[PDB]
Amino acid sequence: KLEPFYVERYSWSQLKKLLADTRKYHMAKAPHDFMFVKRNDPDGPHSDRIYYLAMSGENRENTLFYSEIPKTINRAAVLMLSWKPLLDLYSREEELLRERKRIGTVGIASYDYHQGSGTFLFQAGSGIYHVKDGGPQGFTQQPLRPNLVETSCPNIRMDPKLCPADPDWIAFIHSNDIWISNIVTREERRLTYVHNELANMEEDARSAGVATFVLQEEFDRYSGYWWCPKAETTPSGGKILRILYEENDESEVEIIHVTSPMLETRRADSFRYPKTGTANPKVTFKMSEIMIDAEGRIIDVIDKELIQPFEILFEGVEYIARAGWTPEGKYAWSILLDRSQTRLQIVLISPELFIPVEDDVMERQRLIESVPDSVTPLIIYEETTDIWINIHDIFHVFPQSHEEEIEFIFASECKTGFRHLYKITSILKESKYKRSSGGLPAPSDFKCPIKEEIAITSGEWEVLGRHGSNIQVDEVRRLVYFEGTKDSPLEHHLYVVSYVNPGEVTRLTDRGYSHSCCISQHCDFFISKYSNQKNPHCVSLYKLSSPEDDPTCKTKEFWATILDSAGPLPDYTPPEIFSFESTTGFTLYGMLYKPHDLQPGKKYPTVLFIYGGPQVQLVNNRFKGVKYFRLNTLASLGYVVVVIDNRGSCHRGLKFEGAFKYKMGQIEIDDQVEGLQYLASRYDFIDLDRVGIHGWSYGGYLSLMALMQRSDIFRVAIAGAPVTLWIFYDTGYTERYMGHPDQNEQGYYLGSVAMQAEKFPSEPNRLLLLHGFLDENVHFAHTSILLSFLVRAGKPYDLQIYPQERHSIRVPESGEHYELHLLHYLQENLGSRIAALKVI
Amino acid sequence: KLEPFYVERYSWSQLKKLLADTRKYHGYMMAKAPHDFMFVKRNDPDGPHSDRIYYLAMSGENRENTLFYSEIPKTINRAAVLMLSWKPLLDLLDYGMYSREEELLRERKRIGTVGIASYDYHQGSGTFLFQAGSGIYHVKDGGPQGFTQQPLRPNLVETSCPNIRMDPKLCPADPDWIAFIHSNDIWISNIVTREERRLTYVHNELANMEEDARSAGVATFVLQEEFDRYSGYWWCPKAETTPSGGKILRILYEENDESEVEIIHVTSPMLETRRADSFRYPKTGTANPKVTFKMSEIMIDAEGRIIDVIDKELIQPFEILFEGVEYIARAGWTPEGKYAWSILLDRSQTRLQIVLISPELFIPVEDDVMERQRLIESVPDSVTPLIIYEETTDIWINIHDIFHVFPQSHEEEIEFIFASECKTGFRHLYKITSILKESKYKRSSGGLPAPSDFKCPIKEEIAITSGEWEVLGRHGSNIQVDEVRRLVYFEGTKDSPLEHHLYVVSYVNPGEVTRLTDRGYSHSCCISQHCDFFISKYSNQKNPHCVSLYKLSSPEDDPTCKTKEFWATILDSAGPLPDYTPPEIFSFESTTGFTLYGMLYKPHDLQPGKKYPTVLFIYGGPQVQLVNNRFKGVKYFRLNTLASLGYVVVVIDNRGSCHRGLKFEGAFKYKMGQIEIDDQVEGLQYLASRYDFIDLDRVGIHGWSYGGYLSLMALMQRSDIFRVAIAGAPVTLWIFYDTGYTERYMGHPDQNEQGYYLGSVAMQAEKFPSEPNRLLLLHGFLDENVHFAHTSILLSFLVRAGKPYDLQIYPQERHSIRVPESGEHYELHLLHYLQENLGSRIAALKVI
Ligand SMILES: *C(#N)[C]1[C][C](F)[C]N1C(=O)[C]([N])[C]1[C][C][C][C][C]1
Ligand SMILES: *C(#N)[C]1[C][C](F)[C]N1C(=O)[C]([N])[C]1[C][C][C][C][C]1
Repeated sequence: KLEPFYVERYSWSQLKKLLADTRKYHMAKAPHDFMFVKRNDPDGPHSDRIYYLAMSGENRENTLFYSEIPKTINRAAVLMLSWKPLLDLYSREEELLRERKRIGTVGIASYDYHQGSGTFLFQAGSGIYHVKDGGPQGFTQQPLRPNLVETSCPNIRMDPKLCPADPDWIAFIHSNDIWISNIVTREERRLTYVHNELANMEEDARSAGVATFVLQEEFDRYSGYWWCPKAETTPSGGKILRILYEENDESEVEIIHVTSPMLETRRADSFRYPKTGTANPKVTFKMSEIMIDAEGRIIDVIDKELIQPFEILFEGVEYIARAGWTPEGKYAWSILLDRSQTRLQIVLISPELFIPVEDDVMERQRLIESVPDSVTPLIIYEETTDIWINIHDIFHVFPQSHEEEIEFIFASECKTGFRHLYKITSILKESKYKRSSGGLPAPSDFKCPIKEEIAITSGEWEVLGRHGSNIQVDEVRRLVYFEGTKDSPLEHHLYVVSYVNPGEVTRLTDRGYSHSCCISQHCDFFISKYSNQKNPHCVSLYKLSSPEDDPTCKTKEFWATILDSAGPLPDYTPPEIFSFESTTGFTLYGMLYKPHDLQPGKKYPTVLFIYGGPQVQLVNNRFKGVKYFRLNTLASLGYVVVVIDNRGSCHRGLKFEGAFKYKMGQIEIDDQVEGLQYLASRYDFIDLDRVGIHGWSYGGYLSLMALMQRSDIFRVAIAGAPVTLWIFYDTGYTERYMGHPDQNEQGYYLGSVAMQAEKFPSEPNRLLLLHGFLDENVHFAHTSILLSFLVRAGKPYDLQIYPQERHSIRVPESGEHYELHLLHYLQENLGSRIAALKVI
Repeated sequence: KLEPFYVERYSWSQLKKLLADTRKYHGYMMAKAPHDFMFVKRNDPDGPHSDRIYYLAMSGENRENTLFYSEIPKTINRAAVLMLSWKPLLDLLDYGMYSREEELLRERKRIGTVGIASYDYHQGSGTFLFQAGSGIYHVKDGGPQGFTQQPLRPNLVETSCPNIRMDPKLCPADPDWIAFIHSNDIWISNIVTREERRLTYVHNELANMEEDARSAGVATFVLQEEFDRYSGYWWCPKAETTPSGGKILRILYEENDESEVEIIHVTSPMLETRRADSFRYPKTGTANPKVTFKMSEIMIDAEGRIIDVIDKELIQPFEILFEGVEYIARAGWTPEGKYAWSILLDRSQTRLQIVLISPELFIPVEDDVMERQRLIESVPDSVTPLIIYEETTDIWINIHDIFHVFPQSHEEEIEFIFASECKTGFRHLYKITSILKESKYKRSSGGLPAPSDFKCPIKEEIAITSGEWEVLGRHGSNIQVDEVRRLVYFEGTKDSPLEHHLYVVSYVNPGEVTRLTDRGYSHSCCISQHCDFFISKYSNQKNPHCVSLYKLSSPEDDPTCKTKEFWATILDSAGPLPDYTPPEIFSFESTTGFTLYGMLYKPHDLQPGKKYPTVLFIYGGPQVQLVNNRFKGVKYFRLNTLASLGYVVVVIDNRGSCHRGLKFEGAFKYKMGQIEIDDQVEGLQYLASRYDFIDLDRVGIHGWSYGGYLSLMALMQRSDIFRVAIAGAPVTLWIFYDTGYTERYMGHPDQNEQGYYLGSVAMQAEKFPSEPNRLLLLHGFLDENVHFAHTSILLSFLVRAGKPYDLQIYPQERHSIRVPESGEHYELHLLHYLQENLGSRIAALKVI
C-alpha cells in the first residue's frame, strides 16, 4: 500500500487569513435581458441599439445600459462595444421575491418596454420609474434621469407592467390587489378589493394578481396578471382595456411561523405554506374590464368572473402554471396541471366566458343566459406521463388564418422521453356541452381535436425551456431558434430548424463551450454568454445572415464583444471531467479535482461535493472557478475533490430524471459510491479510508443519507439546510417526485432522514449540521426535529447556525464563517494527523 | 515540576454505559420527602394519640405525590426510636398529561413532581381541597365527622367548564364553597349543591391573546417567575350575615390588563407544526401590566343558593390611591376580615409599602354616570387606604412571605410582625404598632392626594431580632407565632451562614434567641399550629435528608424557656451512598473584605506528584447559595462523577450570592458580570497555592442560566485562566430579560447604559477567543424564560466577528431539562467535551 498524506494543520486565525488572501484578488452580473431596437437612420453608422441589464463592477448596482451595433465592422480587428449607461439614478415583499427568484443583485432586476413609444418601465426599490428611448422621441447620447410614477398608495408597489395597447397605462400590485395608473394624466385606480392591508393574514387570505409561494418557489411564475395586448374600440371614440388575473384564496392553507430577521424582537412571521398532502390555494381566473374615454379618463371598471366555477370548467386542475394572451388578444391562454403533475392541458379562454360579478341573483341569471352555450373553454392540447410534467416557458402562437383553427409551437417530453418541439394545429369546434340544459360537463367535453402534430425536433437530446432558455420564431423565413443538448449533455448550444418542413438542425454556436443565448426579435443577431472549464464567462454578439440562394439556411459571423473574460485566473486549476459506464445502464459524468503538488506514493483524503437532486446538473463544460472556487481551494490543501451527477439530475432526459420517482434518497448514493470506486481503482492517490461528503439543501439531504446508509464509506458528512422529513416540504415539489404520502408510505419513510435517526453513528466528529435560521424554504425545523430524535437516540452531532440567513447565504461575514468552519472541520476530522489520531 | 494527569479517554458509547451504570444504583433518590405538614388534635381523652399529622409525599421512585397521615402518640418509649407509619389518606388521578397552563405553572413553580402539588384545609369541617391533574377533589377528615382508619375516596368537584380549572381555594368562611380560575376568570362552585357560577367576565377563550389581554384572579408572568406569587385572588376569611338569614362572601382579586405588554413568540413544543406561541413578556424598560384591585361580593341565601353577585371596583383608580406602585407583591386579609392588605412595590423595587384596604373602599361597577356619582358620594371621605408601613433602601427590597397580623384590641390601632433588611442590612423581625387615623385627604373637595396623605404614624417599632445574620422568609421558610406564650418561631443563619436553624424568641420582651435545632446539619422546619411540636427536614454534606418530629415543652416556671425532645422519625435517610465521596467545604479571606466559602471535590485515587484538570461549576447570581452544609449527592452527584474521572471540582459563592446580608448581595448593583469572576479566580488561586494537584493551565467553567452567563464572562474576561467554558441557557443581553429581575439588580437601562453594556455578553463578542474547542453553548429550544434568542443573537455577533463556537440544542426542553433522554445526552456530551477539550492526552495534544 501507499503512505497517507496529512493536510497541514492551520490554526483558525491562519485559515481565516488564508481564505481572505485567496478571495481578495477573486461576483458581478454579466449582461442580460437583452433587447434590440433598430436605429432606422439610413445615413447613420448604426443598425441597432442593444439595451441590457448589468453591473459595471464589483459592489455596484445592477442597471440599464446600451451599446451601439454598427452597420459594418473592420474584420481585421475585434470590436469591444462600449457600455453607455441609460440612467442617472428592502420591504418583506422584495426580500421574499428575491429569495424565490434567487437574485443577489441590488437595483433593477427587470424592465418592461413598449416598442411604439420607446417607454421603459421599471422598479428601482421603493419607486416605479419611466423613461423614453428609441421610439419617435429618438435616441439619447447620454444617461437619462427617470421620472417617478406618482402614487397615493402607502405601501411598496410591486410587479409593474406597461399596457401593450396603451403605454400611458401601467398596472401594479399593492397589498395584494391590482391597481392601474396613468403616467400622463396621473389617474390612479384600484381594480381589485380582495385584501385588506390593515387585517391579520390569519383572517385575510385573499389576493389578486400575485403568484403564491409554491408558484414562485416550484414553478418560477412570479406574476398573477396579464394585460390583454389589444384594446377594443368603442362607438364613443373610447376603448376597453382588459387584465386577466389569478385570484387566490389561501384560507385553508396551513400557517407556519418563521423567525423574524429582527432577532431583537423575539417574534416570528406567518407564512401560508402548503405542506405535502395538504390544501393548495383555491384558485380562479377573473377579468377586469376597464372602459377609458376619448381623452384617457376612466369611465368605469367592471370586475368579471367565470360563468361557471373554475372547478367545473377545469375538472382536476390544481395549478395554473402559465398564462397569457394570444397575439391578437382574441383568447387568454393557460397551461394547467393536475395535482399529481402528470396531466398538462393548454386551454384557451375567451373573454366572453366572463360575466360581471353580481351578488343580486335575478340579475345574475340574466347575465348567465346572455352568454351562448357555444362559448366554452377550448383544450387545444392535453398530454400525460407516468413520470412528471416539467413546466417550461416555450409556447408560441401563430396568427389565426381561420376562426376555427389555431396553430402553435409547444415543447414536450411526453412522446419520446426527451423535450422536443412540436407544431400543432387544433380545431376550435362548438362543444357538445350546453350550459342551457343545466348539467355539468364530462372531462372530454372541452377537448379540441388535433388536425396535425408534426415533430420539429427529435432524438436522444433535449430542447431547453427553463432559466431563460426559450425559442425565437421567424415567421418570414419559417424558422425556429432554440437551445439544446444535441452535441453533448455537457454543453448547451444554439440551433436553428425549419418549422414548416423540418429537417437539418443547424448548430450556430461553437463547440468546446457551453452557451447561454438570446436572439434579437428581428432574427438577424444573437448573443451568447459562454464559458468552459478552463475559461471564464464571455459575452459576444453574432450577426445572422442567409445565402442569396436559400432564405431557410442560416450562417453566423462574429460581430463584437460585449464582455471580455478575465483570461484564466492565476490561483485556480480546473477539474477534469470524467465518465463511467454504470451498472445501472447509463453513462454518468463527474468532475475530479486532483490535489495540487501531488507527491507520488502518497494517498490523499477525499471530499465529495454533492447536490444530486432534480432540476440541477453540476457536471458540464462551464467555468466553475467562481461558484466552486473553494473546491479548488480544498484541492490546494491536499483534498481530492469529486463531484458526480447521479441519476435524477438534469439534461439527460425524463427517463434518467425519473429514476428516483417515489424513491428519493434510495438510489443517489449508489451512484456516488460507484463513481468513487471507479476513481479509486483508476487513481491510487484516493484514500478511501478518509472520505467526506458535503452539500446544501438536496445536497445536505444526501450527505445525511450517505452517512446513514454508507458509514463504511463516508467518514464525515456536513449537511447544509437538509430536508429531513419530506412531509414538511411543499406540495409542488414533493408530490411531483414522491406522490401523495398515503400512496407512498414506504418512500416517505425511507426517504426521510429524521424517521431513521437510530441509523446515525454513535461516534462523534462525523456529523455536522448547518442551517440558515430564518430559512422559509427548508424550515429550521428539519434540523431541529432531526436533533430531537438524535438526542432521544443518544447520538452525537455538531451544529452551526447562521442566524441572519434564509436558504441562501447573503451577508458576506456569514459566508466567510461558513467557509472557515468547513475547512477547519475537515482539517480536524478528516484531513490532518490529529484527525486520524483521534479515531478510537 | 509535577506531571500532568490525563483522564482516561472513553468512547462515546463507553461513557454512555458508564453514566448509565452509575445512575442505575441512584434511581431510588428522585423521590419527594414529606412536606406541607399540618397537625390536627385528636381531642380524645381515652385515645392513645394527641395528634394526626397530614402531609404530601411520594411512597417511592415512579409513584405520584399524594396525601398521607401519621398518628402522634401521647407518650413514647424513650429507650426506643419510633418510626411513624405512613397511612395513605386517599384511595387512588394524575398522569403526566398537562395543559399549557399547567406546564407553564410548573415551570414557574420549578416543580418536577407528578400528583398533588398542594392542598387546602378547613379546621372546623375537616375539608381538604386539592387539584390532582385535570380534576379538583375534596375529602373530610379530622372535623366533627371524625378520623378515618382507612383511605378515603376523593370526591370530584363536578363542572360545566370546558377547560382546565386552576388554583382552587376553599372559602375559609364557608367550606361548601370553592373558587378557581377558568380561562383567566374567577368562578365559584358549591361542592354540596353543585351550583357553579362565573364571577368575572374579562377574558374570552374564543379570542386571540393579541386582542384579549385581560385576566382576573391570576398572577402574570413576572409575578410567578420573579416574585413567587402564583395566585391573584383571596377569599375573605369571614362572612357578613344578612337580615334574611343568609350571608355575603367576598373575594379580593387582582385584575390585570396586558394590552401594552410586548408579545414575544416562543417555539411550540409540537415541532411538526412549525409554529410558535404568543407570550406577554415585559422586557426590561418596557410596560408591565396595568394592575388594579377589584372585589366580588356574593350574596348567598339561607340554604346556600346564590342570590346575586356584585362586582366592585376601587372608588378612585389604582394609580391615584397607590401613587408610584408598580407591583402587587403580596395580598390577603386581616384575620377578622375587616381589611384586605397588600405589600406594594415601586418600579425600582426600592420602596415597599404595606397597605390596608377596607371593603367600603369598593363600589359597584356602574357604566351609568348619574348612578355612579350617587355611589361615590355615598362613601365617606374618612374611608381611605391606610399605609401602615413604608420602607426604603439604596439596594433593593427582597420580598418575603413573613407578615403576621395580631387580633385588633382597638379600632384605631393595628399590631403586626414584619421582616426587613432596611434598618440593619440583615433581615430581622420587627413588632410594629401603627395608628389608623382619619386622613387629611377629603375626596369631597375634588382634588388628588399628595404622596404622604395615607401614611399611618408608627406608635412603636421594636426589633425582635438583631445581628450579623438573617431571618429566612422565602422558599417555605416562615414564622409561627404563639399568641398564648407570646413567642415567635423562625429560621435563620445565626449559628452559621452554612446551616439553617430553628429559633424561638419572645415578641413582647425580646432578648436571648434560643436555637432549637442541632448543630452539624442544615434544617428546614415546620412548626405545628398548636406550637407544641415541630418537624425538621435536615441533612449535611455526609448524610442524606432525614425527617424527624420533635416535641416542644417549657418548664412550669417559665413559658419563654423552650425545650425540645426527639419524638419520632418520619423519614430515615438512605445512610451514606456507597459510590459517593462528598466535597470539603473551605473558606478564604478575600481582598474584598469578606470571607467567601467554597466546596472542593478532590480527585479520587489522587496520585502524589501529579496535577489534575479542574472544573469550576458556577451559578453566582442573586437569590442562591451553592455552598452550605447540605447533602449534595443527589442534586450535584455528577460533580462527584467528574472527581471519579480525575477532575478537580470547585464551587465558590461569590459576592451577590444569598444568606450573607444585603451589603454582600448588593456588591453587584448596576454592575452585574463585573465582579463575580474576580472572586471565582481569587478562590481558585487560593486553592492552587494550598494544593499543588490543581493544574491551572487546564481549568474549565460550567453553569446554567446565570451560571451560563458567568461562564461566558469568565472566558471573555479571563481567557488566561479558563481554557474552556460551557454555557447553558446564558443571558447574553440584559435588555432581553424581564422587568422584575433585571431592573431590581441593574436599574432601568436608560439610566445605566454602561452597566447594561458591560453586563451583556453579546455586545462584547470581539472579546471571545479566536481558538476553537473553548466555547460550548447549550440551550433548551423552547425556553420561555431565557429565550433562545439570547443564544441566537450571541451567535449572530460571533459569526459577524469571525469567532468559533460549538452548540447543542435540546429541542424538547424549556429552561429546565425534564425529558430523561435530554438529560442523558446533556451529561454525556458534557463529559465527552471535557474529556476531548480539557482533561485527556488528546486534548492537550490538539492545542496548536
Ligand atoms: C433544496 N434544494 C430544497 C429542498 C429540496 F431539495 C428542494 N429544494 C429547493 O430549494 C427547490 N424548491 C428548488 C426548486 C428549483 C430547483 C432547485 C431546487
Ligand atoms: C437564570 N438563572 C435566569 C436568567 C437570569 F440569570 C435569572 N434567571 C432566572 O431564572 C430567575 N428568573 C430566577 C428567579 C428566582 C431565583 C433564581 C433565578
